[PDB]
Amino acid sequence: EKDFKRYGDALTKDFLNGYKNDHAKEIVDGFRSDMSIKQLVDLFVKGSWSAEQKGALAWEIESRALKVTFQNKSEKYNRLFREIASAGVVDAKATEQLAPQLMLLNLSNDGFGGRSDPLSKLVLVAKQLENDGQVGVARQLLEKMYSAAAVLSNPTLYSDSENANASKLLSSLAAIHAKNPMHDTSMKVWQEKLEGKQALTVNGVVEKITDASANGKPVLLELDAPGHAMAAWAKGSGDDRVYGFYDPNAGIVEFSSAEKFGDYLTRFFGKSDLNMAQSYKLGKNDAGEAIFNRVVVMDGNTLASYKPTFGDKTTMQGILDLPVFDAT
Repeated sequence: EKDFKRYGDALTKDFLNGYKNDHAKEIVDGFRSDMSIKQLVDLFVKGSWSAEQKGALAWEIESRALKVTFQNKSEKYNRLFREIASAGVVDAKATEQLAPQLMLLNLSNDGFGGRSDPLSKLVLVAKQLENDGQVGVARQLLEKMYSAAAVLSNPTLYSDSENANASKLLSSLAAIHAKNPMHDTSMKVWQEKLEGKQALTVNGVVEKITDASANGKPVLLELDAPGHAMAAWAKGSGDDRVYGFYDPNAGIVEFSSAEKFGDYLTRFFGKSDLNMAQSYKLGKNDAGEAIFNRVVVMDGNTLASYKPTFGDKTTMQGILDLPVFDAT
């Protein structure tokens, strides 16, 4: 552990700024969200970094440790239970169900991060299904993320099958990332790909979504920044027509007012308010306006039927119907 004592030594107003705001993805090339504390310490000393970048790696390390600090408050009961269960006679019904008083749920990591693309695509499938008459399917996906995290964080309170449900959810996301429907070799998931000289800005996206000519028909866009995927959609008819945005790092907004949808996206990406074009590092078209690298117009019925895992019937629609909790 010379790694750790060397981290120690080389350990400021840019630091604080890296720690809080300048997050490591985006500004520390080679940071991956699936990295352990051991691996992030490796990357810290191994490399040469600005005080911002150190700040950001420090947050990635310390945020992870914090989670465990809270988990370890259960450990003295865990340890007692294990000394007793695993000494002397065998008790097939020896069980503990821990009740921690604090739990830190971090959806950026322990296999919850790096999934903006699979989540975007799944939310789009959900919106197609909602367009077709189902209710609350995208919401129920996001809810399932929080529930799965709780389960994996505190497994002893949940059944075996619930622990396996939660894992299966995460491995479903990994599978979608592993075998992207955009780089496929059998079927076509999309209607079109707008990039290069047809690349859309935020305003174009606003228009492709709120266009009067699409009235009564779903519109299902994946929005790709350099390292990050988002979704937008329109669904329903007339008064029930709705326009929506989903950033995996933020949540979902919906409006029936096109103006309101347009102002949200404009102020979300633009420098007037949240400045997300810069912080997701969107490139610029010939006029200097922020564009997405790619906007994919999606065929919702065909994306709903896509199977991301070889030798497994589970479609995207199926992945949306995966439980975390055991059925009632």
